[PDB]
Amino acid sequence: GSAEKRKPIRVLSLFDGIATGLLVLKDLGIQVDRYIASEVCEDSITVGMVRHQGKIMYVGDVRSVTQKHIQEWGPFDLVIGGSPCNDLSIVNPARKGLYEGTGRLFFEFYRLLHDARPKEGDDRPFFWLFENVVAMGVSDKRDISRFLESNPVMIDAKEVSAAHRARYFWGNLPGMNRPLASTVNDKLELQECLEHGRIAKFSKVRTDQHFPVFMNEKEDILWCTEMERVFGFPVHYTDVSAMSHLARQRLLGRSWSVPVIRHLFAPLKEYFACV
Amino acid sequence: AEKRKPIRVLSLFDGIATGLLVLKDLGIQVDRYIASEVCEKIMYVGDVRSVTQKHIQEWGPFDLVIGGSPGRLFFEFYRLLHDARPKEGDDRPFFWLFENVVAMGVSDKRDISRFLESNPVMIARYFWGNLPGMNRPLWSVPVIRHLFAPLKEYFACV
Amino acid sequence: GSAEKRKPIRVLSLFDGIATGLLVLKDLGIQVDRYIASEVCEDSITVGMVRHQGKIMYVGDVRSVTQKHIQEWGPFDLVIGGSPCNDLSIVNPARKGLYEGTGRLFFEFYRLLHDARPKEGDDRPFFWLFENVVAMGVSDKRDISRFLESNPVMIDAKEVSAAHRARYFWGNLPGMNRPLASTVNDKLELQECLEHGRIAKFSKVRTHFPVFMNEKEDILWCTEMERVFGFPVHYTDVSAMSHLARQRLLGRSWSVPVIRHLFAPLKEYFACV
Amino acid sequence: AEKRKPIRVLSLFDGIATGLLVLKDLGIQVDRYIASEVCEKIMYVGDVRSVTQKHIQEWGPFDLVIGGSPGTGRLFFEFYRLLHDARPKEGDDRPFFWLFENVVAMGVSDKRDISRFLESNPVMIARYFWGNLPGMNRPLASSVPVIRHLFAPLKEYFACV
Ligand SMILES: Nc1ncnc2c1ncn2[C@@H]1O[C@H](CSCC[C@H](N)C(=O)O)[C@@H](O)[C@H]1O
Ligand SMILES: Nc1ncnc2c1ncn2[C@@H]1O[C@H](CSCC[C@H](N)C(=O)O)[C@@H](O)[C@H]1O
Repeated sequence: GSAEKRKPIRVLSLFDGIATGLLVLKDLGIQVDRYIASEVCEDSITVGMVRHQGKIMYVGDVRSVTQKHIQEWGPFDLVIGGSPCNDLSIVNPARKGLYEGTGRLFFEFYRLLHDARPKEGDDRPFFWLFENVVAMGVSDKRDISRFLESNPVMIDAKEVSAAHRARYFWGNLPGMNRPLASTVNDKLELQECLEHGRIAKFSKVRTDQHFPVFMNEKEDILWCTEMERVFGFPVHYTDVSAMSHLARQRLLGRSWSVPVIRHLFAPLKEYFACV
Repeated sequence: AEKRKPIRVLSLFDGIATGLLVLKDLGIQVDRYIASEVCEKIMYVGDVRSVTQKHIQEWGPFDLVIGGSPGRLFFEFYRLLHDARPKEGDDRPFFWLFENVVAMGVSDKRDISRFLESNPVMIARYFWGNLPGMNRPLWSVPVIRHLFAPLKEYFACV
Repeated sequence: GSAEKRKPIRVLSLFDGIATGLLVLKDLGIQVDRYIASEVCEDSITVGMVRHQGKIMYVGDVRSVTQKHIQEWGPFDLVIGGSPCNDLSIVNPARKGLYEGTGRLFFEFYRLLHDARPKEGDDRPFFWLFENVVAMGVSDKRDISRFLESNPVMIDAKEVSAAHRARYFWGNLPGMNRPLASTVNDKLELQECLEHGRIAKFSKVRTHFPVFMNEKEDILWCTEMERVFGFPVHYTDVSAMSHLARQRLLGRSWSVPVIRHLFAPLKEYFACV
Repeated sequence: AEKRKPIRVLSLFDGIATGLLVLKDLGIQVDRYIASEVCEKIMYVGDVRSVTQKHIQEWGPFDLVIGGSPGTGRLFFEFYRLLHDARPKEGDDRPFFWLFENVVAMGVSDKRDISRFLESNPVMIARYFWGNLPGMNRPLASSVPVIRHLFAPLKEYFACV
């Protein structure tokens, strides 16, 4: 209840991927003091390095970040993260679960978040966000909710984009469960995402025996630019680092839906400096 | 502090009474001993999945936190440790021990050493702890008694 | 010496590649009535089909085009073409020469050009351009010059870009040998073509590892190659192609500033936006 | 179309004056015979590489253009350039004939390419003969006396001695 000039936001982003968080914060006009990202995939690091002009400070493997590092690099105002899901998804019959394999990476989040939260008696605003898949074991979801002391919000990107993408979002961001706004920028239909001379079989996309686009006489799969449009990224956002079409598709498949993250981040504008 | 007081214990150990047995074996007074298990006033509280941070607050404060088995149980132990730790600025004594078998994934051993900021005592079993003497560089009852011996210099003995 | 309203240009482009000719004509402001392209590579066809929004009329293999087709699809004001060079380059030791292999594709050009030439007594302006590599056999170059009744102009894209690319241009375009203009859009240095956080080892790429990033040395990216050859960034980011496929398409292409230099005097002959 | 005049010939045939011998064999008057070879008023003019459109224009007009030999691409494409340079311009309905011989042993792609460029299907005889003389009109496929039989219709278009 006291007055002070609003300051730019300080972000710790774990499992950053293609820097969707920084992109969304920039798109909202929120000034970013600093943006520390933990990421191991070199292609994703190159995407974030190029597209944001060396602003991101990369720190490598999340398991190489100590509590002392969080204290010395901080304070942080926002801690975001979406850990790998291959060992959480029920589609994988070889899944090792939340506690083994790559699932236990979640606990790294749980670790660093606890290292990053303000000490008791510090009333400064502090927000965090953890994302993962809906198609996980019920026990895994219960245990994540237990460790994070929060029940998740289910958001499907199909409501504000042309992609079937239901995800769980744990966090304390203001108004996470509030209804999503369908604006004019939203490309609700797959047809709006296709390149010239292509027709969409379906209205929305799924994560076989389906080539979701027709071109002239032939069937065809989605292109990376059209997938970027589907996921809400700028066109040619992932056109860096000389990677194959399949690697680019992999990167886009693991990412966050840009409009969903924009919806989740929008209330931050009333807490931090805005350009 | 102002005098030695009896110890208060939180046990996620495999075996609800190993810690209380060792403590009474060392002659250390016990003001509280709360036992929980992983599954799939001394009191048993059942599944650790039912123990919230609020429960740890209400039942606490705790002076000792023990866990393990002679694994996923480590992360539940770590959660209870975080929930029972004294807040920053509280210099009151607080100790913990986690035991497991040496026959574990090398990745698992490294992960536990990282999370606990401590290297294990090799004895065959691995014992992580912050008791004096468990500082290391880079049944199971009598060994835990030997490791717990420094607790006699921090809490009231009868 | 007579008056008439300037009309949009009608183009026949053989071995069109990624439609560099249409791109250059649009960039000069020249209105394009029609653009008929012969091309067989489906990646290139998709590039030109998307980047120009179905304006290009594709006709497939150049060998499937007859004289009747040229008459019926025409008249044409500009006939351009750059035939495959892998059987003309002395770099290739398995080259079959101008008269065999893919070299003889040149004669298809020679054929269709003669089918598109205005008949005697037709004073209408008519222009043509044929392109190929300098590193060809001297006999093959002599033979091309004899068949086309023209001597080639040597233009190296290194003068208006960051790429070593010397090519022979036969044609009757006005002032092909005139000096090239180095403008402000021209990125003469490889450094000006790199993405953020990369340093250029050399001033002009000669297509080793041409760039440095952080601590590792690296090769050129496709967007950087696009900047090097004068194309818009992400011009070839279509059709789900591997990095080698994009590299292939860009390596066979024309240098955009060079084609702009060659096409610019056409503005005094056809309708301009 | 006033009256029959002696024939004028341009020969890129491998085997000089073969066409002249065949024309004399058929009793056709010859007003001009220009002969050239590919290498690597009856004249031999040497390398076809030295013959230009202007030379064809000045030595012409020509009524008959012959080429071939009893890779195959170079010979045919030189013959093709000469055929193009000597052809009557559009609107000139004067008689103009050509013949190209090659061996049957050739790449199928070569045969299809020659048939495409000449807009004619070959007469098989073993050798291949493309031409526009009456009788060499063929549908789609699935020693000088040969040229004598092929050239027989020429004595109905040009003056005979
Ligand atoms: N040990 C580790 N430390 C840091 N990042 C890791 C990691 N193991 C996997 N990752 C990364 O975590 C990411 C999870 S997918 C999340 C991507 C991100 N939310 C986006 O929108 O782009 C993957 O990109 C993977 O490369
Ligand atoms: N038989 C044929 N008919 C038509 N095009 C052919 C062909 N054989 C090869 N080509 C095409 O001819 C092109 C020669 S490279 C010329 C590319 C073009 N000048 C550009 O700037 O993009 C290649 O793209 C190749 O695909």
